Amino acid sequence: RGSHMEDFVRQCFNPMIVELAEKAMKEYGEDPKIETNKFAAICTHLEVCFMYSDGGSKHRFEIIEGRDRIMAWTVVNSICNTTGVEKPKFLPDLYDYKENRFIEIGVTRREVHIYYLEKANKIKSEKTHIHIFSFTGEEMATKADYTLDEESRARIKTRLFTIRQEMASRSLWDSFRQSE
Amino acid sequence: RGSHMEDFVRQCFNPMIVELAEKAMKEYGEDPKIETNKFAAICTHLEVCFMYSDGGSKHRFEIIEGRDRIMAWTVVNSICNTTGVEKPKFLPDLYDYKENRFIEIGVTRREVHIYYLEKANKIKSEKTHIHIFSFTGEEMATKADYTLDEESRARIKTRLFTIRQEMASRSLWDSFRQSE
Amino acid sequence: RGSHMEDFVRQCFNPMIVELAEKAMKEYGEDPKIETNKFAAICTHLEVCFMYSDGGSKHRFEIIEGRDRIMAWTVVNSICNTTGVEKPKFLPDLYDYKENRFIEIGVTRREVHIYYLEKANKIKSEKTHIHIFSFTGEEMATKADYTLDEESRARIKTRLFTIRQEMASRSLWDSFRQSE
Amino acid sequence: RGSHMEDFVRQCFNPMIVELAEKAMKEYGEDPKIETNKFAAICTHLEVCFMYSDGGSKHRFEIIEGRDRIMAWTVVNSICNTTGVEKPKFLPDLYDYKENRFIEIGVTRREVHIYYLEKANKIKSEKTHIHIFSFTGEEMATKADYTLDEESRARIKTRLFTIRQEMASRSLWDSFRQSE
Amino acid sequence: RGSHMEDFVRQCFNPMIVELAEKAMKEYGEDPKIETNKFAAICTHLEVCFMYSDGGSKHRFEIIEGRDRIMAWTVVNSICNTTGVEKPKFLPDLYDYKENRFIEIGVTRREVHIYYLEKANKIKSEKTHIHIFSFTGEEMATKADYTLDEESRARIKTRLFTIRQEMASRSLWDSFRQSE
Amino acid sequence: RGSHMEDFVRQCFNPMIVELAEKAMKEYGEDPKIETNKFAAICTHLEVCFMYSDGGSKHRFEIIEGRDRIMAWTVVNSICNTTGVEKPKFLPDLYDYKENRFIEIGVTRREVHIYYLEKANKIKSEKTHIHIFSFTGEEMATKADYTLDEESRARIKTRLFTIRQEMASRSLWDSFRQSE
Amino acid sequence: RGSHMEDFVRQCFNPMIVELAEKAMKEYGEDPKIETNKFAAICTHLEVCFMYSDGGSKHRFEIIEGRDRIMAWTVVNSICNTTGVEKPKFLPDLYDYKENRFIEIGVTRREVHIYYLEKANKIKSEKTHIHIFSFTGEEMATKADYTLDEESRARIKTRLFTIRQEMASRSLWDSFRQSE
Amino acid sequence: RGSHMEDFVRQCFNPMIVELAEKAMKEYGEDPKIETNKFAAICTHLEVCFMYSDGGSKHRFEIIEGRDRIMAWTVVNSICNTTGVEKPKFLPDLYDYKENRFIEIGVTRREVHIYYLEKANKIKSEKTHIHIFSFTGEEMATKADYTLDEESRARIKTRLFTIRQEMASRSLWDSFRQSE
Ligand SMILES: COc1cc(CCNC(=O)c2[nH]c(-c3c(F)cccc3F)nc(=O)c2O)ccc1O
Ligand SMILES: COc1cc(CCNC(=O)c2[nH]c(-c3c(F)cccc3F)nc(=O)c2O)ccc1O
Ligand SMILES: COc1cc(CCNC(=O)c2[nH]c(-c3c(F)cccc3F)nc(=O)c2O)ccc1O
Ligand SMILES: COc1cc(CCNC(=O)c2[nH]c(-c3c(F)cccc3F)nc(=O)c2O)ccc1O
Ligand SMILES: COc1cc(CCNC(=O)c2[nH]c(-c3c(F)cccc3F)nc(=O)c2O)ccc1O
Ligand SMILES: COc1cc(CCNC(=O)c2[nH]c(-c3c(F)cccc3F)nc(=O)c2O)ccc1O
Ligand SMILES: COc1cc(CCNC(=O)c2[nH]c(-c3c(F)cccc3F)nc(=O)c2O)ccc1O
Ligand SMILES: [Mn+2]
Ligand SMILES: [Mn+2]
Ligand SMILES: [Mn+2]
Ligand SMILES: [Mn+2]
Ligand SMILES: [Mn+2]
Ligand SMILES: [Mn+2]
Ligand SMILES: [Mn+2]
Ligand SMILES: [Mn+2]
Ligand SMILES: [Mn+2]
Ligand SMILES: [Mn+2]
Ligand SMILES: [Mn+2]
Ligand SMILES: [Mn+2]
Ligand SMILES: [Mn+2]
Ligand SMILES: [Mn+2]
Repeated sequence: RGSHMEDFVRQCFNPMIVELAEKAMKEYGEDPKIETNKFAAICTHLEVCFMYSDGGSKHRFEIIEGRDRIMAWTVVNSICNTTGVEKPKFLPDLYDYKENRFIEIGVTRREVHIYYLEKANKIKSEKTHIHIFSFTGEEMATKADYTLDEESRARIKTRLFTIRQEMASRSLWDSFRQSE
Repeated sequence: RGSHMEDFVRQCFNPMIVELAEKAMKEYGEDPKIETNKFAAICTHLEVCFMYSDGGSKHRFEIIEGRDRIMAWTVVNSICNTTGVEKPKFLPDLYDYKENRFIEIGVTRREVHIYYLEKANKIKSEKTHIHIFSFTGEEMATKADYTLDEESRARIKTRLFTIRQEMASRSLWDSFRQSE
Repeated sequence: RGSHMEDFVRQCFNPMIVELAEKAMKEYGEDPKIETNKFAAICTHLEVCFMYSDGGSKHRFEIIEGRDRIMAWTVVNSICNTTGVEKPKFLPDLYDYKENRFIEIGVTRREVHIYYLEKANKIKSEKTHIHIFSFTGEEMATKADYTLDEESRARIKTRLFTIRQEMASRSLWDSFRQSE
Repeated sequence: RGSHMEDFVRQCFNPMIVELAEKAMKEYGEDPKIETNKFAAICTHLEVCFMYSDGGSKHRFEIIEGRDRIMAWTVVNSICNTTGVEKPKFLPDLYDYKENRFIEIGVTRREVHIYYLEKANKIKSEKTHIHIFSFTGEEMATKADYTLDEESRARIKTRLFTIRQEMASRSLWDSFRQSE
Repeated sequence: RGSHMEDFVRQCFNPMIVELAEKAMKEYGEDPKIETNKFAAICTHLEVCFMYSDGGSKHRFEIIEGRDRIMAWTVVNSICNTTGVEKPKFLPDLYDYKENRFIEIGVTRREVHIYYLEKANKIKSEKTHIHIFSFTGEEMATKADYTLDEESRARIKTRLFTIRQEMASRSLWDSFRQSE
Repeated sequence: RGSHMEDFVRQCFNPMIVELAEKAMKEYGEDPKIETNKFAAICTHLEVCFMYSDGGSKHRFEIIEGRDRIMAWTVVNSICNTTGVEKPKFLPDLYDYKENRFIEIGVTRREVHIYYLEKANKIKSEKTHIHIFSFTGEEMATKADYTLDEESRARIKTRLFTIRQEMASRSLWDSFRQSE
Repeated sequence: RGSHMEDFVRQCFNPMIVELAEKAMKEYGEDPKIETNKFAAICTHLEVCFMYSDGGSKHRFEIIEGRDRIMAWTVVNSICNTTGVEKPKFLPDLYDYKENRFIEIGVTRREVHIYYLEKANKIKSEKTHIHIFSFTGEEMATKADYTLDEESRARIKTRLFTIRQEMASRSLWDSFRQSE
Repeated sequence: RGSHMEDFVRQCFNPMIVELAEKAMKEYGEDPKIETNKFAAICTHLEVCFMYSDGGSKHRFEIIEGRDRIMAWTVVNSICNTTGVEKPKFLPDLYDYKENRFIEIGVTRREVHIYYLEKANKIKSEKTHIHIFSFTGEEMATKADYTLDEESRARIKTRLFTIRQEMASRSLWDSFRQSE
């Protein structure tokens, strides 16, 4: 399956992020060589989660996304059993040691408005914080609490718009947008 | 001596921490292949001491634990002979340059209450600060002065509860708990 | 699933071999955390294939085992389309540039006699060379042509018997033997 | 073309900075082996841009200089399309996430006065911030807003005067000064 | 210029080979982003030259291809001025210290027959040895002297056919073949 | 010249510090194999200078000690020609970009009182700041301005007393003390 | 215990060899800080064993010396159980895959004559090969079969005489010689 | 002393060879910044000695050149005291374990004829082998025994002629030739 999207994903994202998105997709019964648009989505969501944890302090964030299903749930139990936050129903992306809450990071191709509502209806735990990023440069967080400073968030938006530009340069953006 | 506990310890802790706990046990006439529960304890105590010094400033802590007996006592003399703190009777774990005191780090499987009293009766030097961590997520420090920020301490509790979970997953926690 | 076998496999084989055996099992719908005996078999077979290619000359062997299914078949086509050997029905392990033939490497827990016959009935291509190794130290190759020198083969047998010893030391050999 | 200036440039600046200045010159139809004085200028301007971004915070600056023409313009579009700053007519050197503006870094051999006016007449976008450095130790920024702290700027002036000293020691400064 | 061929070239060949082919093309006034088929050809020819020198002894071959124009001609002069071979009119790829002759390596998409004749008419120096490789697996050398052993040459043919397969998988082979 | 002191110096200080002290001594016509006590002094003074610059900010200090005579004077000229401080008569150890002054670091075996007076009479430039450290743990700076925080200075005193302890353990301290 | 011999051993032998000799001595109830002459002997014997295995082919030798007691005996069992050689009574140093025999390497300070007889009376297994080296440059092997080529053995003798020279330069050779 | 020759030497030879030639010159009371032609000679002679030892077998040559005066004489004593060759009056460059003799490597700018006679009159030990290389490509060894194979020697001549070309390109060859 010689897909242009797959070759672009492998040259756009670092090898370690590509390997993690490939392990995550294969675990859930998805083929990155065939589900090439979703392949680009898992990498993008992974990178955003990594830059997000790169903002703030060194011991500030515990990274849940990127681990295997069993170990990610193991760290979630340890965080709940030492701090006291309720165990979320769905796997979140990070945990904020500064604010004592889980973070669900979203990357959308539509307006940040519908996606957050979609993620807020899924997350029954009202404690879990939600932060949505768009490929257009718009963002949206729970209670207008954007956690990070403006410049760590600005770096993420700039990166998201560069991925869009490179996709549109290869005529792959249109399929990517009409795929979410 | 093919012990499950030993194989789990070697895959749970980093090689450098394993090598240090092995050198420390052999020096005191203990075999890590036979004293496998204590082997897990020396590694756990070592890691906690390392994360503890990772909190705070770069030049903040002097690490006493993890060295050989003679060199650890050499650094203790140098700290006493330049700052003026009294020479402790027993080897401590760290020295706080910010607060000018030695720190005795404890990791217990019972309630933090009995362990601290056990360590407070041993440490005749009332100057030495005591900080106890539990596998349940509870902590306890001298004069309620927990030295580090809440999040550096939270990371240690989360790690301690993950070690417990992995031990219980392998049916090794019960023997570990009824061993201290 | 806290399995002693899994923890022993991760400490017995190098991380890169473990990662390859995990990718290979997951691709064929197998869980290394549950199929722990087979997990030890894929690692052992992988290592033997790597030591086998380490024998002989630098450009002598092309390693087919250890790649993903599609790329392994891609290299097989390239070898057939430049040398002229017939395309094998099943994926082999190596290709010998010195002798111009594919090699099927076997690692068995029974007598090398039954396993080779089992592999000779499967391999319809009589051109493909077969080389069987046992955990007891016995070996068996097609037409008594053992390809490598005696000492490269001796190193593989010694390694296979060390894996057996470590397994029996942990009381895991009996389950491993009655599992093939 | 055995030029003393070229050999001094290769031993004065790090290899990565030399490689970038060589790629930048060749793209614009310039030969570093013949345009040896300009070769020293591109390296010097590159280093100053790198030390400038080394000042301040980790996520503070986005480095535009040093990339190829197409990618540098790609990051500029992403910054404009997520923050809202106007697209500059000419390629700048950095973007300040803290102050939300592009920075044009200048390194001159004359008085900082004429060079800034020369760069202020070229930059039609009044939003773009201008910061000029001289080989004599003088500096000059837009609205007297020097962005960085005094010591990050002091390190750049010291480096610029060391390059001058090494050039004059090799009797290459006079040609370099009468070349801008 | 979002070209599928360019993204495939960057993921097919190692970064160091890609960087060398990019420097070589830009020097001769060629854009790898636009001349994407030739971009794949320079990388392929470079790799073949590197594997070719990897065959034989350690001090056997002097690599001429891959250097800048001036330095490649400098090494050619040094080889002629110490051994005595005539200075070739055109830049060759290697020099054989074992056989005391220059080697011109060719990689063609047509039959090895026409390409060698094309290269034999260009190379006036009858001393220079010619070795042609095809993407089909055929090879052809001067005086039937193929220099290397069969297996070093076999590895090159296998690699050439894998590049073809990956190109055809992405529907890029047809344009590549009808481009030489 | 098999000196115990030389073998202890090579095992006490890191190789890079040893190499710098050896280059510095040989430049001034001193043999580290014969002047073994001074060899220990140059290493100790070098390390203290390096830990001192490790305190404070990243761009805070410019390290003058440890360079060759000509380059150290080159950086001194650049600092004077961009900030405006007077050119010191003797080579200092550091420059403070935060406080805009040169620092002369001293390590003595007698009382800090006589050494500073000895260094204050030599340094005609009253602008240059003086900071003296002793092997007993006492320190002494110009105008009681100790530049660094207490804990960066405490780390230096602890290290100095450990060097003393290791020297006295090998019966080399007495010769070292009666040598300054 | 500030011993000159210990400081010389740490600067004469590489850190990895020093760490192995320290682990070996501590396991057998010996202190390298007190048994400093034997400390030099374990390092010397270890290095000679490593250079010896460095001679010959890559897969030629299996290194038994340098492992912990249990694992060294594990590899010995695997070699006996795959080749068929009798299990030696005492732990040897190497195994020769080329000649199918164990090797006992000796390093002596007396004449090679008495030491070999001392080692030949201990080794009941007449199959085990014995190879003795002296600090004077003399060697002595079983059946005059010196296994390695003359130059690999010559390198070992040269190294042994350099260790002697450095010891005598520090006036430590006399104690070392009158210690075996 | 801004010398073109010094800047060319630092960019022509690797940093490790430059550092060794600088240590060797300073030991004998020579300044590489002033004796720039000799600086180029020590580097060239060092490199040739290193390529020469790179030819042949791995354990074949013992490198005497490049060490400090005392250690080089220490290895010479060890070689004489284990093999039996007479102690040379002057420090040689290598020792051949294959042929059991010392090698004096020469690099000359005149005809190899006069230089060898100059070196043969100095070397009283007729046992020491002499091998002379010229910048023109001519070589000359004792008893026509050139030790290495033709291609290892050819690589050295090619390198020597490239150094000449780069020197003449910078107009530094004429001074270098009229300096020996
Ligand atoms: C079941 O879904 C899949 C999840 C994964 C790994 C990511 N794990 C998440 O939990 C997750 N997934 C998504 C998401 C999605 F919900 C739909 C489409 C694309 C996405 F990236 N957005 C998030 O923010 C987030 O945290 C791999 C394969 C899967 O099929
Ligand atoms: C003598 O005891 C031993 C100590 C060590 C190394 C640790 N050195 C300590 O000083 C230390 N030991 C312990 C501790 C304990 F007291 C009992 C059981 C397990 C422990 F980890 N807790 C600490 O907090 C602490 O600082 C190795 C082997 C020993 O037998
Ligand atoms: C479908 O089988 C599986 C194969 C693999 C990867 C190995 N690929 C092989 O082709 C292969 N497999 C086996 C083998 C086997 F046939 C049965 C049990 C265990 C084995 F290791 N022996 C070989 O020699 C060999 O080359 C992963 C998971 C699979 O389920
Ligand atoms: C077209 O000009 C060239 C630019 C470059 C790369 C640098 N890209 C810039 O945009 C740039 N150039 C300059 C500059 C200049 F304007 C004149 C002379 C020397 C200079 F360094 N100063 C800056 O501050 C700056 O940002 C390479 C080759 C070129 O010919
Ligand atoms: C001429 O003196 C020598 C200096 C050096 C390099 C150190 N360069 C200094 O300038 C310096 N020297 C000293 C010092 C001293 F003055 C006497 C004895 C020992 C010392 F370390 N203390 C400092 O604080 C300081 O900065 C190498 C060899 C020399 O003979
Ligand atoms: C029990 O002896 C000890 C052995 C070791 C590790 C070495 N293991 C050996 O088996 C060995 N020991 C010796 C040897 C000796 F026999 C006496 C004195 C010094 C020696 F190096 N020579 C060999 O050749 C050899 O192979 C560590 C501490 C020990 O006390
Ligand atoms: C005393 O001479 C010096 C030697 C050295 C280090 C090299 N050690 C040698 O022994 C040596 N020197 C020379 C040589 C020479 F004899 C004259 C001029 C240039 C040379 F490279 N050619 C050799 O082949 C050789 O082995 C450094 C500085 C010295 O002044
Ligand atoms: Mn998620
Ligand atoms: Mn998410
Ligand atoms: Mn402790
Ligand atoms: Mn403790
Ligand atoms: Mn297979
Ligand atoms: Mn197989
Ligand atoms: Mn610019
Ligand atoms: Mn600029
Ligand atoms: Mn060609
Ligand atoms: Mn100084
Ligand atoms: Mn000083
Ligand atoms: Mn032995
Ligand atoms: Mn010499
Ligand atoms: Mn010589």
